[PDB]
Amino acid sequence: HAPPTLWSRVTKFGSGWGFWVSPTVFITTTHVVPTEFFGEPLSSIAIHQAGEFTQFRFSKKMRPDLTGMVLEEGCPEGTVCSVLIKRDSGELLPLAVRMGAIASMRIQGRLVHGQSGMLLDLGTIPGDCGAPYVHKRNDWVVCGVHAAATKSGNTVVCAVQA
Ligand SMILES: *[C@@H](O)[C@@H]1CCC(=O)NCCCn2cc(nn2)C[C@H](NC(=O)OCc2ccccc2)C(=O)N[C@@H](CC(C)C)C(=O)N1
Repeated sequence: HAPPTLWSRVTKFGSGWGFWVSPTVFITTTHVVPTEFFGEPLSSIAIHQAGEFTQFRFSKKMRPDLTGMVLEEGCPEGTVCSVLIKRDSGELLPLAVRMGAIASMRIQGRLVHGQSGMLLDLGTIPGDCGAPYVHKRNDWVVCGVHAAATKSGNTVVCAVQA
């Protein structure tokens, strides 16, 4: 069960969402970033982007209220994560996912350093991109941000860091 403080890391961002990993670190899917971030000129931030995974490091502490959590490069295969989806209506929609393997993918012409998974009635929509994939290890670990799903809904992909 994900607690409110965890949910509160999920933040409306561009055409999708992002996740406050720590008071200074925000992660999201590259193709939702618009073309200032939370009232910071672009020169303020350490932006690292690769494979549809964007990470922002801010200068000032943007979410002092959070404890920093562990950002892993994906998760061990087979693992079950929760996808912490917020809808524009405010509904919280935690989706459980059995994580397949990490792999380079080409999805609608973009290179995704991603990890696939199977759902476990509900599925992802456009607008859900950037929502975090998480599991608890006395910790909560974030291993990905939502990037794609198949025309169906069975399989979803999250972009992972390198
Ligand atoms: C967030 O910006 C979206 C997430 C949309 C989602 O999760 N479900 C929407 C269901 C409708 N739908 C759109 C597509 N598929 N279904 C387009 C595309 N999917 C696809 O090409 O097949 C999946 C796949 C997986 C592995 C290998 C080949 C193909 C898709 O999801 N595109 C992304 C954007 C890309 C990554 C630039 C997308 O729409 N994300």
